[PDB]
Amino acid sequence: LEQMGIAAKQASYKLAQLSSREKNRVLEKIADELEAQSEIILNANAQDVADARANGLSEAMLDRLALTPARLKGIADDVRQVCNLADPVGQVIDGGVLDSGLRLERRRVPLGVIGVIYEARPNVTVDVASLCLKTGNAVILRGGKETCRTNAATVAVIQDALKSCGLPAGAVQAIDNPDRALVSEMLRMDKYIDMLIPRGGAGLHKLCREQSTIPVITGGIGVCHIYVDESVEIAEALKVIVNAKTQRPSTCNTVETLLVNKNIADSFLPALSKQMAESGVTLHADAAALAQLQAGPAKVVAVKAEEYDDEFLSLDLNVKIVSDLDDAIAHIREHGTQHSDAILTRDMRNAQRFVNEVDSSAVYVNASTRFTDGGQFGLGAEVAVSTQKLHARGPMGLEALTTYKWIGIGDYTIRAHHHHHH
Amino acid sequence: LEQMGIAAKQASYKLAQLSSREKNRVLEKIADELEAQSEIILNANAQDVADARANGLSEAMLDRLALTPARLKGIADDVRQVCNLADPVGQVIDGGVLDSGLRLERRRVPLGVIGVIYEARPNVTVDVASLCLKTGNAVILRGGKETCRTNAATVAVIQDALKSCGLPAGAVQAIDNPDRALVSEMLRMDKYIDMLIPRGGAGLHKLCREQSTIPVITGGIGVCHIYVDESVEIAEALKVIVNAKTQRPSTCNTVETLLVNKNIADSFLPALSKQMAESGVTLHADAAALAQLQAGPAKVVAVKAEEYDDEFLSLDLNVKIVSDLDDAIAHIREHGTQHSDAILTRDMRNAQRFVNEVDSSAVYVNASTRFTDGGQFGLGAEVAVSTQKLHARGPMGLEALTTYKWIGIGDYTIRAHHHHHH
Amino acid sequence: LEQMGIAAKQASYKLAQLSSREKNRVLEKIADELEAQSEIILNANAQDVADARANGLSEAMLDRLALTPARLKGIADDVRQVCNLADPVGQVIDGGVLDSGLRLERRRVPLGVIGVIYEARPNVTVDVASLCLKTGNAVILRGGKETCRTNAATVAVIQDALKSCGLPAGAVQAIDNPDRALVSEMLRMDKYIDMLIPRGGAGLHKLCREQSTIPVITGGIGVCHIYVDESVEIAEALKVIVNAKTQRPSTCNTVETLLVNKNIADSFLPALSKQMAESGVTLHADAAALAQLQAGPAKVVAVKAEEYDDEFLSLDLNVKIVSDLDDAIAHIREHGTQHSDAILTRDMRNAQRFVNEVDSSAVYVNASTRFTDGGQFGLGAEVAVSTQKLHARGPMGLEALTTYKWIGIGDYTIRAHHHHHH
Amino acid sequence: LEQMGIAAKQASYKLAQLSSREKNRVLEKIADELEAQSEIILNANAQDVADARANGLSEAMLDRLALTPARLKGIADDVRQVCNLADPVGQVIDGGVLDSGLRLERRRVPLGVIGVIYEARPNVTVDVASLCLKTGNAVILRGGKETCRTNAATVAVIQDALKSCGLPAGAVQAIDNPDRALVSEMLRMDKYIDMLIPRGGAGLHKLCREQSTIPVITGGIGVCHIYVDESVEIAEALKVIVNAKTQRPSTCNTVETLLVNKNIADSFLPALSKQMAESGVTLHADAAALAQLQAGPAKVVAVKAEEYDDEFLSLDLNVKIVSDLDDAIAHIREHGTQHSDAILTRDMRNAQRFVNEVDSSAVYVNASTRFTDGGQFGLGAEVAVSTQKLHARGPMGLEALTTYKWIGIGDYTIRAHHHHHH
Ligand SMILES: NC(=O)c1ccc[n+]([C@@H]2O[C@H](COP(=O)([O-])OP(=O)(O)OC[C@H]3O[C@@H](n4cnc5c(N)ncnc54)[C@H](OP(=O)(O)O)[C@@H]3O)[C@@H](O)[C@H]2O)c1
Ligand SMILES: NC(=O)c1ccc[n+]([C@@H]2O[C@H](COP(=O)([O-])OP(=O)(O)OC[C@H]3O[C@@H](n4cnc5c(N)ncnc54)[C@H](OP(=O)(O)O)[C@@H]3O)[C@@H](O)[C@H]2O)c1
Ligand SMILES: NC(=O)c1ccc[n+]([C@@H]2O[C@H](COP(=O)([O-])OP(=O)(O)OC[C@H]3O[C@@H](n4cnc5c(N)ncnc54)[C@H](OP(=O)(O)O)[C@@H]3O)[C@@H](O)[C@H]2O)c1
Ligand SMILES: NC(=O)c1ccc[n+]([C@@H]2O[C@H](COP(=O)([O-])OP(=O)(O)OC[C@H]3O[C@@H](n4cnc5c(N)ncnc54)[C@H](OP(=O)(O)O)[C@@H]3O)[C@@H](O)[C@H]2O)c1
Repeated sequence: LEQMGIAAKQASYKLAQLSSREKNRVLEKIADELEAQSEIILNANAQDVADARANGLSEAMLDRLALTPARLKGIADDVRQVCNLADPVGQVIDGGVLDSGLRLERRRVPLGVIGVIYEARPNVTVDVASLCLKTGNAVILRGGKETCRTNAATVAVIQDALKSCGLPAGAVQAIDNPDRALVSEMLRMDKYIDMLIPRGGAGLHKLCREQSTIPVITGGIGVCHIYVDESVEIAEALKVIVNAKTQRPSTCNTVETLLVNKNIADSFLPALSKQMAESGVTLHADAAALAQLQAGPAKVVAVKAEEYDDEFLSLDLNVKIVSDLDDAIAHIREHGTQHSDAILTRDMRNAQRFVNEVDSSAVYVNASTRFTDGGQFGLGAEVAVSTQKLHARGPMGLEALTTYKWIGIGDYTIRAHHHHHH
Repeated sequence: LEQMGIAAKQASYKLAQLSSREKNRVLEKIADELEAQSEIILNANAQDVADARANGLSEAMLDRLALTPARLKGIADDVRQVCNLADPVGQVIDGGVLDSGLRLERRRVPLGVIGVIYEARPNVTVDVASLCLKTGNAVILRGGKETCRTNAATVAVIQDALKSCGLPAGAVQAIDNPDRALVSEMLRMDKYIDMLIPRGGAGLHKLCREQSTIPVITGGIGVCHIYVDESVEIAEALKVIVNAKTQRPSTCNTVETLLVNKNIADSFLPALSKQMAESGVTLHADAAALAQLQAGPAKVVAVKAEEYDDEFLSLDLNVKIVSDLDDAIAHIREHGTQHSDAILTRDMRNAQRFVNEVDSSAVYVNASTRFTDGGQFGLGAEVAVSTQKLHARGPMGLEALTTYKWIGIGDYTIRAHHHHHH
Repeated sequence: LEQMGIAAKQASYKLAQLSSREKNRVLEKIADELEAQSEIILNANAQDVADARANGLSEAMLDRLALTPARLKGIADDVRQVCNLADPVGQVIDGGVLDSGLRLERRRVPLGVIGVIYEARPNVTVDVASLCLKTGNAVILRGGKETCRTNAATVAVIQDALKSCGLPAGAVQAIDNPDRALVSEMLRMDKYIDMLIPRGGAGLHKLCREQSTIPVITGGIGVCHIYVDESVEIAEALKVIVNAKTQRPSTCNTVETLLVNKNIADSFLPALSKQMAESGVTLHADAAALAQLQAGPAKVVAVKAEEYDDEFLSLDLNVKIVSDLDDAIAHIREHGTQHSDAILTRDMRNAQRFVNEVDSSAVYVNASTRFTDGGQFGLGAEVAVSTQKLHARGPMGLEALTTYKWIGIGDYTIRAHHHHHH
Repeated sequence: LEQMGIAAKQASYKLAQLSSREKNRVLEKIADELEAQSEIILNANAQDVADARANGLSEAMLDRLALTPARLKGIADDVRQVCNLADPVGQVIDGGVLDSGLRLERRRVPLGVIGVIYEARPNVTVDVASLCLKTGNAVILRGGKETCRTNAATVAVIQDALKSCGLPAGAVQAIDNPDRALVSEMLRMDKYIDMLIPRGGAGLHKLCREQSTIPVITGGIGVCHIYVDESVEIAEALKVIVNAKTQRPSTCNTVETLLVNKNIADSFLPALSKQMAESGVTLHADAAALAQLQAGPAKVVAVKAEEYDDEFLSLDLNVKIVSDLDDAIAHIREHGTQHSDAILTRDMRNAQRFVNEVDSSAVYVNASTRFTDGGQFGLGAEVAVSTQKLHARGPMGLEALTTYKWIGIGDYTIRAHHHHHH
């Protein structure tokens, strides 16, 4: 896999100097070719989905894997949107004049070579390739075996467009072998890859962090908690909860726990059960709320200790009764994965305290937790949602793949031994 | 060492909720006590220098270890300057209104618990503690054995000033034992330390990166190249080179390799030798420049292949003759540590090309390479000079120790299933 | 007065090129000399206050005119705080690379010659001179006839410091004649003064705007309205109102009208009357609130139609009963002078609506209207509060006195006849 | 005209609260309808151009008045580019937490009502209307006699789209009376119009600045000077000058004076004459430079003392021999209108000095003065080029029509009488 690193590193230097016009031309050709060859991508995706059904995969899993003509048009529109954004490379962050006469400034520069290991999803390949081309980084892709056909078809189109536009062929490359030894080999190619983006569950992150010598920005799993305060409107809160849970349960920003204040549990729980029975979602309630939720039409079962720390990725929910805001904050800190947390309330003080005392990557007040997306946050698209602290956090835009560089200009200036200041 | 992380984590939560008033009060008390206890630090540092000098330590190492009273006043002034900087915690990076009606914004928040492993220098302890206190991070310190007395004396005052203000004791703590097993133990405390800052040579960085489970911002070694173009003024270039080399040769942002254009070598080299003979710097010259430098009064010897990738940390310099700008750029890319690089020229095109094609953390045009400092760059102080590309780069200041958080406010807003855009 | 403008214009060109070190030296010397010569300023101010009191000046007016050693130390501290701020001249606002290869950026530059006509206050002279020196603008001062001795002494001190530091003597100059013919003469010197800052009442603003040929940033009069919602805590709202009204009633950011919701008035008014009787403030209640406030210990009188549109500048307040939030917003739009408006409430929706729908220079939620100050808002000091919409708004700091300038660099770039875009 | 202001003021309040979705819908519908009704606009423009030639209009003026189908497609593309820009309304400029505990921030808000008095050009109406709709301001338009038909046709389409989208009909309105009494009447409507943007020559600006009570952002006239240094490449400088002069000489950002260094004059003038004769531009040379230019094929005539202070708006140029850089800077300051100035040189020191010492809306180094455009500078479109210093400067984009507003939120915070600081 050494030649992979050689090809990526050599292509990165050429890419870093390309003007925005060439990158925009490549992106526009990519979108046009994507829309042109819909019949082959759709056929390959449908065949792969049918093959996946033969292995008894979950319905939500197939829905994530499935690609419709509407989804193809949506990803083409996202490519055009990222083409329409301003190029972050070359932008000036800040500047000034020092007391010694030196003109200082910071300019954004491309990262270099980016290696991404991502889950079985077709659109993520296109999104990553488009973002890396627009920013000016050489990317190396490696996805799950489930999306082998769609990825093999889309990378061919991307490479053909790259050849057509005259850009070096090593800019965007992928690995087709589903072997996991190649992943371990890639994890050790530190001299080529500058930063690695793994998207997956706990096992992939454990294996990567165990045998990594490259900077890693973990996508991380998501356990999103929603806290219902004592003073809140039942009708509005139920709609927000339904939107956060039912719509696309297979994602990561879906709510997994529902912390309910003990003062409002008298009337909120019976209405929640009635709504959830229509929604058809099993409630893994706590012992305290078991008595209240037993009479509800929605089916309810006792919760286990380990159930709080993992995602259901289906129509399931955890119901816990807390004493006050401090208890909910402590529980969120203890069991949360720092992905997304929202509070539904009518009190200003409680909202401010929750915003201040919660360290999740995104905090919402009277809003759904499904807003944690690259497109929803105003950015063109996202490669992953960062749950770590270094470099980017939350959704990743064009800025997340760029670093700055100090530039100084002077008239043969020399640093003085004694730096006086006022 | 588990209690170390427990105390640091417990103190970080309380620290992140403080206001600028208490932090500024503690910083001002720190500066006042530093100026009010000059004799203790002075005598401890003098005793440590006397003990270390008896072990054959290099003169520049003693100069780095020495603490002139003027230097103590300088570090007190730097602390007071930090006290005068605007608090970066709570600042809003950007914001806006989304299409769905959500009000979005990003706010700076403290990183958490910061572990540092620095070289034997007395002022770094004070600078790191002051910056971490101002930002709001709990810091764990571990320095070299050469600075045991001075570091103990300083940390005593720093810990004592915490009690006088009511802040928790676990805010600033250090490890006194120079045992290297404790360093390996700290490297594995991932659940408490959020980010590690190692400052040192190649061996320490290799050891850390080999057994690191914590995000690491490497200080990195410094090999700084200075390029001399065909069209340049000899008198000013000589002064710039002398300022870059002679002044404090024991630092890291000191030029180590001199790249001289072949067209200007015949006139530049004889003057360079005459100027450098006064400074006493031994010129490790290439074979091509050996003939020109032999006649010069300055001491000149042949250079070895491995000598190009190490810091002399003394009054030494490497002289190499290159063909044109492309050769110098290739050599800088091949043998550079991406720390600092400067070009001396009178051609606009060459200057722009050098700024564009060089990926060092700092690039200067007609200026010294000694400007890569926290104080010089406009920041209050620096913890280290980052050479990597993730998170911060170049000098690291108040902003480099803070991360951001998305906050969204709505009125029971729910994400639409299909999102149109224009 | 032509020589006045000639000297100011000549001094501005030299000032714009000065470095931050020289400006900081001048500011530090000014502060040191101001502290050294405290007795002369104190004696002159005391004599002027005694002379003014012989003319039956108001107690609040005298307090505004009066200066104490604590106030002198405060203005010295504000001068030093200005000296400690970063120089805004030469800073880069934003930059980038265009599609045609042109490197574009914006750099802050000084405005030029600034003329200011201000009320009889002693500290405004010092603040204006310090800000103009720090930014790099030549200033012309013309104060009220009341503050003659103090302004003359301060101007003499500042001119002596300017002479000592070697800066041109035309940088800071003032007109001592209280004749208003010269004021009309100054309004027509368009070829020298670049921007005018009048501070005063309606008469001065009308006179200036009637005969102005120079850009004007009107200070404007201040009619600040406070709205009390139906759901609010009485104890906290009463303290906020007391702080907003009683403390320094002679300013401009003091509440003059109290809009009370009709649903809460029955309980709010009796407590407000009890508090205001202790505060000793006459209530100019409306007809609707007259019945409720008649039984209150606080003195209450009927209000007049014209009383809503002017400042009392004393211990007086207007009480009006409104139906709902829309009525209060309409009244604020009709009678407000767009200076400062605050709402006290416990409802999130009402707070957001009030923030969105009120076009004032500053809007507060559950806070006093006395925060509209340069020092409070995080800036060093303020020259005036701008109630207009052009250029700066609200408090005017260092960045309010600076303009930007586009700078482009290219390699003999030429604009293409047809500009394609993507 | 009172109903005009009444309708504009009523529409402004409703427009300020509109979300970006509705504004984008209106802009997209406007662009689509402009594309659909190309034939009517083309016919009206052709008829107006033919009628203008009956009055002997200048060829450059005719070209400016002429609207080819390609120009119509271009303005539709500019509208669609505006529709793709981020909405500046609601954006946060900066923020933070104060010492007293108040969360401050600044949010952009629409200016209000904007009155535009522009020249005879058909594409300006579309751009002004699109920008005012995108920002959220109500606009009042007043063109010239030569564009009485095309502007009416465009306004009909814009009003039809406004009616279709359901927005208030008073948002965009115009006056179709060439009577100049109405202009003077509009200049005095201070209670409705918040800011006026006049575009024209000296007479219109004198008339507006003589009788007006509204803030004015003057477009001004353009006298762009180009300085040729001693050391410069002849061919590249000649190409840059040809691009700046020949291409569209009817604009404002076109060079009208050539400042040539005396040292390079002998080797530069004959080549300039040879190129200039091919260009066909007449050279209004100075007496000193007349001897060299009297032999070249290009037509040369003596220059008068008043031609230096006005635009030729045709194929004419001024040639003057300066002593050095200081003389050129003095001449530029004396006779320049602060619109655009460029320097062609190969010396870094001279370039930096020229950038620092020259005050203009835009300064270029080795570039063309034809880049001073809204589209070229990265903005979607421009309403005018501001040569003044208040509010915006240079090209005026989307953010130029917006102002900010301080917002503060606290928990019943009250200002303290004594404000401590560190
Ligand atoms: N934080 C984010 O931004 C984000 C985004 C998307 C998804 N997610 C998370 O993704 C999870 C579900 O993903 P999924 O359905 O694709 O299942 P998964 O098991 O999390 O997927 C793991 C991914 O890595 C590969 N992989 C798995 N085990 C591996 C190993 N031992 N060595 C190397 N590679 C390995 C998988 O392909 P192979 O099995 O063929 O090797 C797949 O590409 C959820 O927990 C969700 O929260 C997070
Ligand atoms: N990039 C930057 O910002 C920056 C800043 C300052 C200095 N530097 C670099 O510092 C270098 C010189 O530093 P120095 O004179 O102090 O020598 P050094 O050998 O680089 O210092 C290593 C530091 O780590 C410790 N250390 C050494 N070996 C270790 C090991 N195996 N395991 C754990 N800890 C270990 C040392 O104390 P013990 O030996 O007692 O363990 C000392 O504190 C230069 O190369 C310079 O460029 C870089
Ligand atoms: N918006 C702000 O930032 C701000 C700041 C401070 C004060 N203010 C306002 O200041 C007002 C009170 O100021 P004040 O007590 O000094 O009374 P004032 O009558 O408003 O003061 C007018 C100022 O201009 C001068 N002046 C008055 N009439 C003039 C005329 N016809 N032609 C030329 N100059 C004239 C005055 O000195 P002479 O009378 O000797 O000419 C004085 O300097 C309040 O309404 C307050 O809101 C506003
Ligand atoms: N700085 C900029 O951004 C900018 C942009 C475009 C153009 N310009 C300048 O525009 C000038 C040429 O413009 P132009 O060819 O249209 O000629 P002009 O005479 O400058 O045009 C004056 C404009 O105002 C009107 N006007 C003229 N005299 C007036 C008066 N006494 N009262 C009221 N309105 C009056 C004209 O229409 P009526 O004559 O029918 O009244 C026309 O709309 C050049 O100097 C150029 O530099 C500057």
